Amino acid sequence: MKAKEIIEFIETFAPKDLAIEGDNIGLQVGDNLDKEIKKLGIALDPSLSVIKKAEKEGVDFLFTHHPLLKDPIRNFTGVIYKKLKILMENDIILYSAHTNLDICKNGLNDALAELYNLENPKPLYDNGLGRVGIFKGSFEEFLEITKKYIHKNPIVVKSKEVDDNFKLAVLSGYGLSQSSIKYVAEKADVYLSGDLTHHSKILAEELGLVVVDATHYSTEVFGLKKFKEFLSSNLDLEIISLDF
Amino acid sequence: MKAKEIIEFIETFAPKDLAIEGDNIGLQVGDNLDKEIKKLGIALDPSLSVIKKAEKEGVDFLFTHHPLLKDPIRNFTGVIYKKLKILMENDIILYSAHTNLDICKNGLNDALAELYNLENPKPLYDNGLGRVGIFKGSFEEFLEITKKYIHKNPIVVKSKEVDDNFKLAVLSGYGLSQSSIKYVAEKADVYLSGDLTHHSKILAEELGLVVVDATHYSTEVFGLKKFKEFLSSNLDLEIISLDF
Amino acid sequence: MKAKEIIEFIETFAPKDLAIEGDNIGLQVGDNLDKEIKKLGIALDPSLSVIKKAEKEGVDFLFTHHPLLKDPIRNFTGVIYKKLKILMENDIILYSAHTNLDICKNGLNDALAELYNLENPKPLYDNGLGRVGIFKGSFEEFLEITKKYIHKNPIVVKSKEVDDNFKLAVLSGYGLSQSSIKYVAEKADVYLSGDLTHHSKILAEELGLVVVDATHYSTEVFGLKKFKEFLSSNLDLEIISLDF
Amino acid sequence: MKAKEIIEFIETFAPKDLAIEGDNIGLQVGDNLDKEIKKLGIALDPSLSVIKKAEKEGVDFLFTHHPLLKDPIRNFTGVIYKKLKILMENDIILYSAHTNLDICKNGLNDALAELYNLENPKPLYDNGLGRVGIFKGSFEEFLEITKKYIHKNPIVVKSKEVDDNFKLAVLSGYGLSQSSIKYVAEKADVYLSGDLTHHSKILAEELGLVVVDATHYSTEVFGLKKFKEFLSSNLDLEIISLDF
Amino acid sequence: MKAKEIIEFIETFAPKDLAIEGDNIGLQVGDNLDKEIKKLGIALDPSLSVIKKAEKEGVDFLFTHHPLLKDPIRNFTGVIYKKLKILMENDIILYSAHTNLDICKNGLNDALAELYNLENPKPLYDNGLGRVGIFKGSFEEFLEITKKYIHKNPIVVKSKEVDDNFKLAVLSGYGLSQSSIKYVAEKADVYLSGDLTHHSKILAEELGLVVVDATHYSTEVFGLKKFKEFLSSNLDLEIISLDF
Amino acid sequence: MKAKEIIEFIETFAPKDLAIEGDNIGLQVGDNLDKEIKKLGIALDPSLSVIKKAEKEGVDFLFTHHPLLKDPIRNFTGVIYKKLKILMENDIILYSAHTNLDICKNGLNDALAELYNLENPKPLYDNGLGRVGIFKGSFEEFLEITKKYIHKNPIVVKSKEVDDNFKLAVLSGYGLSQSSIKYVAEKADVYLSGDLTHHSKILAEELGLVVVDATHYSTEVFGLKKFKEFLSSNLDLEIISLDF
Repeated sequence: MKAKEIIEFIETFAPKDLAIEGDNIGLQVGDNLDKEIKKLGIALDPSLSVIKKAEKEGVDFLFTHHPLLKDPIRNFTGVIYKKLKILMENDIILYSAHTNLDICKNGLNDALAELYNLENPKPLYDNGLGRVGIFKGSFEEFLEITKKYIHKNPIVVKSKEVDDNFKLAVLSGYGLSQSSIKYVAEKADVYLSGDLTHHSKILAEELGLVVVDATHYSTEVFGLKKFKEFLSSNLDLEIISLDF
Repeated sequence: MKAKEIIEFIETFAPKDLAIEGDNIGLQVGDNLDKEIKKLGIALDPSLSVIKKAEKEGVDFLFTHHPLLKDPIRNFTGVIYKKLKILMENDIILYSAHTNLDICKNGLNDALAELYNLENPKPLYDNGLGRVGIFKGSFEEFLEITKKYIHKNPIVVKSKEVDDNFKLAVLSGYGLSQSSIKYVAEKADVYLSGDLTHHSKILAEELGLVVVDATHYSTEVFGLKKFKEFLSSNLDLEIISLDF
Repeated sequence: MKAKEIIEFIETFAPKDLAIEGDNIGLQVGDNLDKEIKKLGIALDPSLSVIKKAEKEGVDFLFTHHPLLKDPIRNFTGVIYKKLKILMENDIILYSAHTNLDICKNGLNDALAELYNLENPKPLYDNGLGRVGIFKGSFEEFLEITKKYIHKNPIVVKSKEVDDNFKLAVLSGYGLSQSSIKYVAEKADVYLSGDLTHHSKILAEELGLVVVDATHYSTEVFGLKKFKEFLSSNLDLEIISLDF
Repeated sequence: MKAKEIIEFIETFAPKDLAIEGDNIGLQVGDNLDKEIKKLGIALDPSLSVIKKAEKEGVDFLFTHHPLLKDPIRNFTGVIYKKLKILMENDIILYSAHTNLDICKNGLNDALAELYNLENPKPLYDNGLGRVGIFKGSFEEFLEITKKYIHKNPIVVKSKEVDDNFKLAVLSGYGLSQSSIKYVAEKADVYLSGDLTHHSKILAEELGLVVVDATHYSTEVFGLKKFKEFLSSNLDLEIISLDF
Repeated sequence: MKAKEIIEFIETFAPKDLAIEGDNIGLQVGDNLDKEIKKLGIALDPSLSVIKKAEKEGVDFLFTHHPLLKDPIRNFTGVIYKKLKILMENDIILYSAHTNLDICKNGLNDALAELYNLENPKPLYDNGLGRVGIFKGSFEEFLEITKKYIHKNPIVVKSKEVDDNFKLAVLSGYGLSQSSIKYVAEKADVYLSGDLTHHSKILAEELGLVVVDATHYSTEVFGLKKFKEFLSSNLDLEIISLDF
Repeated sequence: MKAKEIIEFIETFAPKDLAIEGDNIGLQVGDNLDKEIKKLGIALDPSLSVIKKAEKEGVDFLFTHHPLLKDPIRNFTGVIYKKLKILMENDIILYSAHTNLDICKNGLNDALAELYNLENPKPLYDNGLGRVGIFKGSFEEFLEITKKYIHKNPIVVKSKEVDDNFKLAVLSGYGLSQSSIKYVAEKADVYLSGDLTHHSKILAEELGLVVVDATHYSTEVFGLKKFKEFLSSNLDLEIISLDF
């Protein structure tokens, strides 16, 4: 399989114009997309560890959820230097599907919507992120589900009592900034995401929004793992995981 | 019946303050507002054709939905020369009611809402455009109405199954732009508008918003026809459609 | 009770970061928060009257809902001079909790929501302001409550008939601007707030949104009285109202 | 002789790209450039008076220094309706050379310099406007050369004692701006231009710049006449002034 | 005499509209422009120290060169609280002439350009600040003038030889920022101003501009001193200085 | 010789804070600055050719005048990928002094001022770039000094005839863009720089400035050669040239 083969498959599943404004998705590093690919590695972050592990395990196509750089640079030293050296020396391709993999059909968010069997889900945000629907069940049933498949000990901000069949909002990753709490407060009863700060915790309690912090890692990995199966089940490649 | 009176009647049906920020509504071309109006001509667009047919039919007050120019200019050459030429040579007044007609009670958007008999309809966008409510029927009957009343073969992106009594958003004109689509996907099961783009279609299929494109023309001309009947009913003068 | 204790007590109830962007909340005028406080006066507005009255009453901590200044200055002349001269000459502390008091749990907006016993209420705006939920009753029952507890002769714009159990939006203060109304029109059947312009009236009529103008004063002062009681029930302090 | 060739010729004398930023130079109103021209009028501005006179005289190419519209418009009524009316019914072409004609070799600004017999003259402003140099002579011969050839009675601000052989900056048209004074005060002893607000006057005195206000009309038409003579001489077809 | 006349006098020498863009000139803290004035004070800076001294000396009109605030504020605490409390308890008026006093004839910049008898002294910057002219002498003479009148031990940055009869630029106050140094370097050989940052020194050595740091206090208080006398020689007023 | 010592040397000569706003100077690609340097290579440009010759001729420190990237990037493919690879497999350090090397004492502009022996030469622009001064000589003398040392067959725009002892302006590199041409024409009789656009030609002609285009290669390489010898004189290690 050529590099371009894989990239085409991915991009058909997670088209690039799904990506929110400014998101650095697609080819991060690479000079030849005709190159044949023996091993594909999959990670959350293109960290220095992941890059080294990739080269050690002989990965020649490195796919990561996060991009190598959010903000552009024009000077190459420190960590970024090291990351680039390895990738280029070993001719490893780094390719990224960030928000487009979150937003796409059956993507990271839909995976959470599907997990909780959300009735009539809709996107949560103006930019396509997150899903929101009714959870046909009790709050504790929802809690169990979170504990069983997402993250075993989630911090809960019980801001209000929660009736059966409540509106569940889910966002894979970092979804618990203040602006996001305030926004989702209009649209839901419970908000399942990751990275609750004290300020945001107070805010949630003030507006009556029930937050469950399953952390950014766990919600991402859950979707990413199913993307691995999808990758595995549809491609001949040896595919391994480096972050999970 | 003077021109200013006709203007006052229309401005009473659709007040100018209803217009979205920026819209160029009102007196487009014209100097003598006391001038007695003999034949009123109504068209969707003040194209070079319409402005010629106005000259041919002795139209001396020309109403359009679309304004003459979106963006100002300070040089007069090309088509716009020709347009202003035919208009000032024959002292034909040109007047437009644009998004104010899209937004007012029983305007172009209400026209659509009324046609599908939307249960508890409400404005779709923050600026007052579009309507959204429950369609008390099958997706099928919605299709039937659309075909029967608006456009005979709409392109349809059946992004997922549509259960009976679905939420239908409607927008007359060019409503199928990427920004629109993601926003409407939060609020509706089915979106009826015109002018689907490739990028727009993909967002829709991915987000699960079923989209129905019946062109900017067909969706606008429906409400515009009702507007003509409305003018003919309340105003004693001949009114021709130059455009439908 | 020291100044800084009262402030802590107020800020624990109405956390500052709740405030909307740009809001001038907190300490308005003061130098020694360690000082001792005998008499706390509470007002809507830090008007010249309120400040004049404050001093003659021996109020040494003056709380207001509105900040002393929305827009900053670098010159001290006329009215603002006269206000500061008093506050300073008498070392009277001036401190506001504005939209943070509008937004917090059991704040000015939650008060109204509870007055009307809204069913499953949620915030109205992206920034925490307003509450919206179902009013389990008839429109008439709803007006009688408005008349009894808020303002005896509210102006009503009956743009549409209102069925029982309608969706009711409430916004304490100045919530009846053209942009506000366009927005709430998407989300409510009836909008209860204060201060209607003629354009806002017409716009509400075109969109189908029934507006009840109960004045900005009446909708704010209802909640402040609740806040005053709460303060009285919690502080061993003399608290008087300068404004109501 | 055709329109384009007249234009081709004028752009020869004054290249369009010489013009300052955002200055509206070139074709103002015109349909067709293969139109054989008969009479060519010129004037400073395309006022209504100039434009009626141009039609009256059967002028079919109207050259103006000042362009028709500075800032652009998308509505056509009032004075601009009238102007655009006359030019289009009588197929009259309107062309402008504004700052390019102020700037080019032997432009209106060189004209003031050439006439004033200046020592080693150079551009006065960053954008190519004005000329500055030494006047071999006295103040008095200078006032005289002005009264006789420019404006028979100028207003003099005698900020400073002026000595023979001085720095004389000249600027054709409006150039007594409060900031044009501040700047020209660095770079000359005497400023010669047009239209002195009492503010500009007081400033120039305060800084020691000697200003001589010969109005905008006088100093602009001086150059224009030469351009007129430069025009009639080098081309066959007849050429009148409509403004001087 | 009365406050509003003192102010009318100061604005007779120094128009407020002479001051550069955005400068906070005029009344700083004042309510009663018809207050009879007994004891005028002049200071460079309205520090808390000066303001205390004004109340202790019984000053009832405080004139400073620098404004009380450059940036507008809407809260009042700490230092500004203190300055205001004293200025308002004692009803002391604070008025300021800033760059208007720097720019006027015989202002703070002309003061320097006369100490050094500069020949043909012109404005330095585009905003009217500063004076530049040929110094009819030797660098040595220049520097001895500087040490006697302005400031005794000025830091000199001299990277090359100043000839005789050179371009001297003077700026009262702070004129030794980087970008100004780059700019005076195209226009003078020597540059007398205040406050040299290290980065600025380096820049001056590199570009060949000879810089004399005379402190900002000294280069200002020189011309302030001509003022205090000019003011004393024209008013029946007790006039004392609180900063010199 | 450690890399940091080499760097600290260059920066002593041409300090970093000398560079114009936004100029990407300093370390460009490099991990280890303690690295020992056996062979320094210098070039005008970090072109792909140059980076290859550096690897070929065993260069372990590459100094360039021009930076590797002016505009930031966050994707690594194509040319930039190739440049980066060679520098990072081979651990070659890329470093640059750009406008700081044009602006520093005895930098690239001074070198030209040196070569033409300009009388009391000063910075041309506000940013520190360029040099202007009296050329105590004849024009044909100037031409010969130019043909001999800079570039053999200059392209010359003789717009006006030149007196001996004229003002000469030099700018190492790209300096013949229309905006520059207008500025310089205020300040100089002849302007010597590189890369003359046809639109810049006419502008100079019409403005009456003499322009001598000796390409940007030659004008920069002249002072680059002097800088190279300077390094040699003061430093061990072999210093080769890669562009000249």
